[PDB]
Amino acid sequence: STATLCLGHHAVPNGTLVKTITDDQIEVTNATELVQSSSTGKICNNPHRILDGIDCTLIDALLGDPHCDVFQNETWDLFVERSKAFSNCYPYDVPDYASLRSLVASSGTLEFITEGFTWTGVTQNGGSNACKRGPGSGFFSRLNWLTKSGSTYPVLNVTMPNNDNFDKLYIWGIHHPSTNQEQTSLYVQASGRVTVSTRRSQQTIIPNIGSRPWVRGLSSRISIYWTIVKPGDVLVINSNGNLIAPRGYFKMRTGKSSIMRSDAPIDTCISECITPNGSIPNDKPFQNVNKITYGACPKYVKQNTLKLATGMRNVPEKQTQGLFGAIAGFIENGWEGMIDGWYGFRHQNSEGTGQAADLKSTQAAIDQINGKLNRVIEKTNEKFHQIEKEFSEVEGRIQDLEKYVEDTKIDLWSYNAELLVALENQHTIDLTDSEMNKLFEKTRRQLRENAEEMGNGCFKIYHKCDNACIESIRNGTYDHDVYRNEALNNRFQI
Amino acid sequence: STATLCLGHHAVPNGTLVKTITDDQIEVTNATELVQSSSTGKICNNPHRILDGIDCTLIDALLGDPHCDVFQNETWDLFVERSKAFSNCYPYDVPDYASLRSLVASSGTLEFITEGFTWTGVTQNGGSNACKRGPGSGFFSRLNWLTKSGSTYPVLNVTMPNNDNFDKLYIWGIHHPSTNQEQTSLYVQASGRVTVSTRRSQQTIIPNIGSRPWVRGLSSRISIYWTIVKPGDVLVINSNGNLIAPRGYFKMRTGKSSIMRSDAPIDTCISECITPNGSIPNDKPFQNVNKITYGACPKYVKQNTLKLATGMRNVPEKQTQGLFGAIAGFIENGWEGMIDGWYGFRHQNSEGTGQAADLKSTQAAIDQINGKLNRVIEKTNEKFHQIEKEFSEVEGRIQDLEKYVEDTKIDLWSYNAELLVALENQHTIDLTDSEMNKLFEKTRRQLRENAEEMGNGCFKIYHKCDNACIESIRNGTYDHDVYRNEALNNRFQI
Amino acid sequence: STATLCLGHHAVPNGTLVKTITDDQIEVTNATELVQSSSTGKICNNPHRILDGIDCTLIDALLGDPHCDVFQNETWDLFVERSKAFSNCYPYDVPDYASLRSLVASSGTLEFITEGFTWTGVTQNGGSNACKRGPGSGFFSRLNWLTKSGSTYPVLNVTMPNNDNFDKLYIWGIHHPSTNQEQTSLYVQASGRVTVSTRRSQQTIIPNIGSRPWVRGLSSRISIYWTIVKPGDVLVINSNGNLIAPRGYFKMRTGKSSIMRSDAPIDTCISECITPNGSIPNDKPFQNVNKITYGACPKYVKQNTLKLATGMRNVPEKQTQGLFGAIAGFIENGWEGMIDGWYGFRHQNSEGTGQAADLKSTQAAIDQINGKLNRVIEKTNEKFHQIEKEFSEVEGRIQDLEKYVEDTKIDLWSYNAELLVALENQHTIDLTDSEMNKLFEKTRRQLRENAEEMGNGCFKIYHKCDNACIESIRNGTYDHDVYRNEALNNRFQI
Ligand SMILES: *[C@@H]1O[C@H](CO)[C@@H](O[C@@H]2O[C@H](CO)[C@@H](O[C@@H]3O[C@H](CO)[C@@H](O)[C@H](O)[C@@H]3O)[C@H](O)[C@H]2NC(C)=O)[C@H](O)[C@H]1NC(C)=O
Ligand SMILES: *[C@@H]1O[C@H](CO)[C@@H](O[C@@H]2O[C@H](CO)[C@@H](O[C@@H]3O[C@H](CO)[C@@H](O)[C@H](O)[C@@H]3O)[C@H](O)[C@H]2NC(C)=O)[C@H](O)[C@H]1NC(C)=O
Ligand SMILES: *[C@@H]1O[C@H](CO)[C@@H](O[C@@H]2O[C@H](CO)[C@@H](O[C@@H]3O[C@H](CO)[C@@H](O)[C@H](O)[C@@H]3O)[C@H](O)[C@H]2NC(C)=O)[C@H](O)[C@H]1NC(C)=O
Ligand SMILES: *[C@@H]1O[C@H](CO)[C@@H](O[C@@H]2O[C@H](CO)[C@@H](O[C@@H]3O[C@H](CO)[C@@H](O)[C@H](O)[C@@H]3O)[C@H](O)[C@H]2NC(C)=O)[C@H](O)[C@H]1NC(C)=O
Ligand SMILES: *[C@@H]1O[C@H](CO)[C@@H](O[C@@H]2O[C@H](CO)[C@@H](O[C@@H]3O[C@H](CO)[C@@H](O)[C@H](O)[C@@H]3O)[C@H](O)[C@H]2NC(C)=O)[C@H](O)[C@H]1NC(C)=O
Ligand SMILES: *[C@@H]1O[C@H](CO)[C@@H](O[C@@H]2O[C@H](CO)[C@@H](O[C@@H]3O[C@H](CO)[C@@H](O)[C@H](O)[C@@H]3O)[C@H](O)[C@H]2NC(C)=O)[C@H](O)[C@H]1NC(C)=O
Ligand SMILES: *[C@@H]1O[C@H](CO)[C@@H](O[C@@H]2O[C@H](CO)[C@@H](O[C@H]3O[C@H](CO)[C@@H](O)[C@H](O)[C@@H]3O)[C@H](O)[C@H]2NC(C)=O)[C@H](O)[C@H]1NC(C)=O
Ligand SMILES: *[C@@H]1O[C@H](CO)[C@@H](O[C@@H]2O[C@H](CO)[C@@H](O[C@H]3O[C@H](CO)[C@@H](O)[C@H](O)[C@@H]3O)[C@H](O)[C@H]2NC(C)=O)[C@H](O)[C@H]1NC(C)=O
Ligand SMILES: *[C@@H]1O[C@H](CO)[C@@H](O[C@@H]2O[C@H](CO)[C@@H](O[C@H]3O[C@H](CO)[C@@H](O)[C@H](O)[C@@H]3O)[C@H](O)[C@H]2NC(C)=O)[C@H](O)[C@H]1NC(C)=O
Ligand SMILES: *[C@@H]1O[C@H](CO)[C@@H](O)[C@H](O)[C@H]1NC(C)=O
Ligand SMILES: *[C@@H]1O[C@H](CO)[C@@H](O)[C@H](O)[C@H]1NC(C)=O
Ligand SMILES: *[C@@H]1O[C@H](CO)[C@@H](O)[C@H](O)[C@H]1NC(C)=O
Ligand SMILES: *[C@H]1O[C@H](CO)[C@@H](O)[C@H](O)[C@H]1NC(C)=O
Ligand SMILES: *[C@H]1O[C@H](CO)[C@@H](O)[C@H](O)[C@H]1NC(C)=O
Ligand SMILES: *[C@H]1O[C@H](CO)[C@@H](O)[C@H](O)[C@H]1NC(C)=O
Repeated sequence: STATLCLGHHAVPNGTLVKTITDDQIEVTNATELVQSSSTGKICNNPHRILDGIDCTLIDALLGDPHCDVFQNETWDLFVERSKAFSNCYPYDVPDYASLRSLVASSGTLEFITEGFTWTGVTQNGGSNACKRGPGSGFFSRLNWLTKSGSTYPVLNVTMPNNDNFDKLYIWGIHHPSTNQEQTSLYVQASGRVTVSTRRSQQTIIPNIGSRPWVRGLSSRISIYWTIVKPGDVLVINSNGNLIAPRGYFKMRTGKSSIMRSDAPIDTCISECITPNGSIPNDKPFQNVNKITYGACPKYVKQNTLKLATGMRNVPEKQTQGLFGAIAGFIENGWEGMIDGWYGFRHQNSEGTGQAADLKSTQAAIDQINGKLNRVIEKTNEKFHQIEKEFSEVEGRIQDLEKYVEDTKIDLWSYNAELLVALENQHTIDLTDSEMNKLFEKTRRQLRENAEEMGNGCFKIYHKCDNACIESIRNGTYDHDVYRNEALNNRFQI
Repeated sequence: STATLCLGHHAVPNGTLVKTITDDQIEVTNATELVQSSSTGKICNNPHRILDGIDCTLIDALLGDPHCDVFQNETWDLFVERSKAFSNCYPYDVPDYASLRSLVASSGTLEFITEGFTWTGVTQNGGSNACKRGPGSGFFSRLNWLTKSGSTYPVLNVTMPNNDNFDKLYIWGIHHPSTNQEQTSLYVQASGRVTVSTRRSQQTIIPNIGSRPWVRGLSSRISIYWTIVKPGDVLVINSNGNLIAPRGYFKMRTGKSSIMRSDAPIDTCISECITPNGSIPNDKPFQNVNKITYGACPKYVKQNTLKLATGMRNVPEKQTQGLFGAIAGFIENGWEGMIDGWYGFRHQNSEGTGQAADLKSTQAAIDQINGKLNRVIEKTNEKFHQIEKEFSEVEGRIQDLEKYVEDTKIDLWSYNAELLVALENQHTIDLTDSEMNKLFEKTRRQLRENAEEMGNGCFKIYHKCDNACIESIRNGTYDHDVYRNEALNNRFQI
Repeated sequence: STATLCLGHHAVPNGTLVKTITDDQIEVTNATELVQSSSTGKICNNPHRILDGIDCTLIDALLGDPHCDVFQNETWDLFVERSKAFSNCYPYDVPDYASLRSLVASSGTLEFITEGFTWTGVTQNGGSNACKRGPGSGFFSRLNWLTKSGSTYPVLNVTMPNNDNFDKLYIWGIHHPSTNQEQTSLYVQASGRVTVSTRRSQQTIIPNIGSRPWVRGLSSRISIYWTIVKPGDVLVINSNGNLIAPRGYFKMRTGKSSIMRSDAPIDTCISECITPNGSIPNDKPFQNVNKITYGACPKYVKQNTLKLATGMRNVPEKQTQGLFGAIAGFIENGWEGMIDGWYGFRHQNSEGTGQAADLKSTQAAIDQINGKLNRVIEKTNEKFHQIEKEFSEVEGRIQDLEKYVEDTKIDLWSYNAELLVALENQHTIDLTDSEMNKLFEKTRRQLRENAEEMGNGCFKIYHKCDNACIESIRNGTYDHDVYRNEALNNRFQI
């Protein structure tokens, strides 16, 4: 007399839990991770030029420490400073080291151009055993130590014009004697002085005499300062003692260059994202590996996981199992048997019982889901030279702000990630339920007065509906007028 | 025997594409831009007091450079520093220039109050040809150059009590001789010294001697320093040479004042938002003109566009055209013919065929949409003195942080904008579909057992329904019992 | 012949207004506040160790001002600096005071360990009447004033090795004479000098002579500087005059410690969150009390209120009253009579009329709502030492950035709060309407061809349905085949 046609949605045996706007742990038939939590441990030397510092820091490579001149005129996309690095040359100090380290790092080059300063009344090339270069004493390859010639130290007053169309970064210094005795014996005057200026900037450092800790055989020091000279501008160096003169300039640039402190072994491979932990794939939108990055990278978040639903809910409402073949619809059950689709049909008629998935709805759900997927991982976000976020020394005010800006950022992005994943998951679940409900309605209208909703997601079709008939319903060509009469009779009184 | 009544929604010929949670390019019947991408090129001198610096910087106007004293006692809401600006006076330098430039800018005033310092043992008014004021040599109108009287320079020790109920900003300085010869001939002592203090703060600067680049006929310089004196507090100035004494104080304030570097021509007009590019209308929530702003402004984002749907989807599912007059509902088609509403009806009956839009639903959709519109552009956000985001010089650490804070902000707001627009557009589309579906249901219940859903968004009304009848359905007064019998007969067997 | 069964949802007399994606003021049956707007006015000394500074600042407690030595070796989780605090000891100044104040505050301890410096050629314990300790002159308990012995001041050159496995924070200083006369009479040399170094850092301060304002009977000052010495590292102090020597070191730590400027009375109570205004309950996600906080606290936002809907909409569409007992469903009216549930039924049949709420839907709505509630207030967010956000002095550049970072944050979180509340409220309203609509559908399917939707949210059940029958429908056991015939007859022609 009649037939049965249930509408349904697939379900899987082993599903996944995800967060939403109302349920923290709600099961879906699938999910993709959004937080990269692991690194390979090795820094890929492609596609960014990785200049491993090894035993050198950027500053030592800059200054010309004897064990670092292998980096002379080096360039890099990312300079990697090793923790084992050490300095073996004249014990010096760089006031505002961080800034110098930062500005050179970003320049991405130690391209030094010797200029030819004529120092009359002293004659260059001082050297120390602390900076043993080769067989005997040496000094920073880029700095020029000037002492006394004969028995005097004429007031040095030289200039160097920047006729070039680029910024010149002059690195110079001043010597801090251990004793007034050392001061005099080297620079004659009781107390020397150094003043490096351009038309717009000036700096006059006074050598301070005193006994520091013994480092590499000395109690005296060298303070490092720098001076950038713009095009047209000129550089004047005046001094009456203690001048650790520059030998030229370092050509300055701007680019994607930066510097990273890491102990990760550099390796031959490709990876756009670099963290001190090693390279990390930037396929996912967020990462929990490190907040220090370089290259196209996933945003750092505090979360070690954020699963994005890429499927509908699993076996409706949820939990375990039961029932059997009487044919039930999409109400409180999904079909673990439908692997050939997401949504579909199951009929029980004259010819028996079977199932056929509806690719239309299956595709739409799948499509919309890939639509949000691409959107969620469509961005890249390249970040190169940024701020430091780990610090060796207590500094106070500037560090607190540097630490506060990042935490502030990290927290804002974690929330962004948490909310996005929830909104997206809520949407995906509604979107999938919607596709299902849509199919049921589409079939509901096709059947007209020839069938009744059995409340279980199935329609009781009040007329002989063999497989060919069941098919027509599935492929939208079901002509209801054809069976209207029989159904109207079977329905309204048997 | 019967009649037909379809439910529908309008559609337009030329529609717009917008982003959503699943589709990046989905067409709607309308959209409003959210990102202001263009500026007029001129800065409106209303409603903010625009003080054009012209050939002056704030610092030169402060100090009293001869070509800037036209700004004496000036006030402003926004000081606009021109790129052509130049200094024509004593070659000086302001350590922490930026801060002085910032703190004066925010004070918004150069209201100078001469105090009457008695300098015994020297006698004021030094002047230089580099600072040619009028016919002969001059000097910063606000600074007082003190040299030597007779043949000595008594240790200057004066004080100035802040009995006023406001902060006094004292701008003073120190002279840096080119040669010890110049030092002595001006201040007698081999080396002078300057110390400006209050009960809580102190600063002792030592004049450093040396040859700088020749600027305006000199190799010597003047360093500028400042001292703010709180109420009750007092200012003591001690020196034994090189003192470029202050002439009084600048009254300090707090307000909405700031300073902007721009080359935009100032123009007579009204506009709350100012960018270096020129004023921009702040009617939209975001802007892509510049991250440097002043006044009620749209938040800066990296996006040059963000369209906000202000209409439903266009001609259902989408693309091109076809079919004709057989009367179809809101299913896969919208009505380009319904310009008198958003939703409505179309019937085919005894008297012929026609259309009538339903203002109820039309208004609701329109209302909700304007509701979100107002919300989206209800805020103002006035921001006045902020941080600098463009820098002429390489500085390192502080610049990296200043650059990092803004990028961090800019990226967070771009995401905010991107997500908001998507959520809003997803909502608007659901909201509109909902209004439509609601109408169909309302009509569905009105018709009771007298009609059947033809699956195309139309109802086949199984009874004679002339236009007057069609009207009653449209205006909720359709009494179904009246035609129940005829419909029940026509339906359940003809 | 028939019966009536309406589906409905409760409503309350006095409801609340909340924001959503389309309506700013839409009424719901309930809402929970999200913004903590009030503080008790007292700081709870539990669970954070509150060290009230009273008349002392951290720096004075550090240095050893006579009226502060009650804080010797103090520890704290939060040091509270009182506005009444004052200094009564040698008039000094701390260059970069803020940083010292910050780094000690975070250390959370003033655990001083005297080291035993041998000062040969001078002999310690200088004292002043400005720092009257007890009966006569005294000095900072942690600083050691060294003058001249006999008639000379030997070049002090001592060292102190950090053999300890922790950072040592040495606080030292230099004396600034009022007159060269005072300089000589105390330190012999025309001009002394101080240089404190470690193997990696150095600082050489030169005593600057001059007359400052008279403070506590003096015109001379003491500048404070500090030096942190790492493990293995060593500290060398060299000087030829003006050395205000340290007496040992302060053991350095890292932790949750911080410092807060407040005038709130400390009180015995428990509260994780501290604001200068006094403790505040951190049960709510956001707070509008102050942007300065310590402990697990609600995020600061500019909003003084953000209500989170914790109930469905009130009496449908909205406004006032009317109608009566004819029995209407959930369409444009809610039932103020249903206090025993959120959703439910009302029937009119043979036995009369009554109401019975449906706990199934009632529970689901309630559940989902508590689900989002917990999520909304599931986080804690502990923040300890952060940046300062209120400043006593004009500083410029660093303050602008510090001010800009916070405003930037505050604005981003206000938006986050505004959007979250709207999304959540939109969700809650849909979620509740959905539960209602779901119930109606569930009943719709149960009734099959035995009833018709009266369009008012009620079903006209075309068959004798006494209370026992009405019950079966309510508890899902309604067998429709039983009354199918009678209904089919009553329906399709009476
Ligand atoms: C379960 O969830 C995961 C994640 O959504 C699904 O895996 C993803 O499946 C898609 C399509 O099968 C894969 O797309 C591939 O893209 C590359 C792009 O270069 C292309 O070369 C391949 O031909 C293919 O189109 C995708 O890579 C894969 N993984 C991820 C992380 O997205 C999986 O299919 C889901 N479904 C089930 C039933 O488990
Ligand atoms: C220290 O070094 C400078 C140069 O490095 C010595 O020379 C002076 O340098 C400036 C440029 O830096 C010259 O300026 C020019 O002056 C002429 C004067 O006729 C003017 O026409 C040009 O437009 C330009 O301004 C200056 O002439 C030059 N020579 C002298 C004698 O000053 C400087 O003399 C050295 N020593 C001292 C104590 O300054
Ligand atoms: C297409 O989309 C645009 C943007 O939503 C619509 O334009 C907007 O239409 C409204 C109402 O017609 C305009 O409102 C006006 O507001 C001012 C406020 O001072 C008032 O004086 C006017 O009387 C009017 O109420 C609004 O200005 C206008 N533009 C924008 C940017 O919102 C347009 O109506 C949409 N509809 C169609 C069919 O194109
Ligand atoms: C340099 O200038 C100061 C004033 O600008 C010279 O005078 C001394 O200044 C202070 C106030 O700045 C006076 O303080 C007062 O002292 C009296 C002593 O009876 C006391 O009763 C008041 O409560 C207040 O503290 C101080 O008296 C005043 N006069 C002298 C002779 O010191 C200062 O003398 C100048 N030169 C030097 C080398 O300080
Ligand atoms: C109206 O809205 C408010 C806010 O949602 C509702 O008040 C809240 O009601 C719940 C359940 O009655 C209370 O839960 C309590 O939690 C504590 C946790 O320690 C537990 O000890 C209690 O036994 C109980 O489970 C909750 O505290 C209370 N307040 C808040 C701020 O959530 C109220 O019930 C809503 N309903 C109506 C009809 O007014
Ligand atoms: C100022 O103080 C230092 C110590 O505080 C005086 O002594 C010198 O201090 C350094 C360590 O700080 C000693 O270094 C050691 O040198 C020996 C040399 O045989 C070497 O084998 C060790 O490995 C270590 O490097 C140094 O010997 C020590 N003694 C002397 C005589 O220099 C310093 O002399 C004082 N005065 C001056 C002007 O430096
Ligand atoms: C990426 O590098 C991070 C450090 O730069 C690392 O963080 C820290 O890693 C150490 C271990 O390498 C953790 O401490 C270790 O020791 C304690 C005591 O045994 C254990 O409880 C820890 O689990 C661990 O073994 C730090 O707690 C850890 N945390 C932080 C905030 O630095 C990251 O874990 C690295 N991430 C990846 C994905 O490689
Ligand atoms: C507002 O002012 C911005 C600068 O303060 C401006 O940005 C920069 O504008 C220049 C052109 O004025 C662009 O460079 C030009 O030259 C290259 C090579 O010919 C062209 O490819 C560019 O299209 C352009 O002609 C900079 O690339 C541009 N970008 C940035 C980040 O500064 C804004 O464009 C101005 N915005 C508005 C709305 O006026
Ligand atoms: C927490 O402490 C805040 C200050 O640290 C406080 O803010 C400021 O509070 C004062 C009053 O204590 C307000 O000014 C007063 O005076 C004017 C003129 O009579 C009135 O218009 C004000 O209403 C008030 O009486 C400041 O305007 C106020 N605002 C700000 C931004 O500082 C907070 O109000 C305190 N909050 C709580 C919850 O205790
Ligand atoms: C199903 O879920 C997980 C995923 O593998 C697993 O722990 C569980 O054991 C699976 N079920 C069975 C029966 O293995
Ligand atoms: C419709 O869409 C755009 C908007 O004007 C335009 O490019 C297109 O040509 C329009 N269609 C026709 C036929 O002009
Ligand atoms: C209902 O709403 C508020 C909440 O108490 C109140 O202002 C109003 O007066 C209440 N209605 C009556 C009749 O009291
Ligand atoms: C390095 O670069 C400079 C300038 O390009 C060049 O003159 C010099 O010879 C090079 N030296 C080395 C070691 O590469
Ligand atoms: C400027 O302001 C001061 C103080 O208000 C006043 O005494 C002085 O005369 C004014 N001078 C000019 C040029 O405006
Ligand atoms: C303070 O702490 C130090 C080191 O722990 C200890 O030697 C000293 O005696 C203590 N003094 C006081 C006043 O607590």
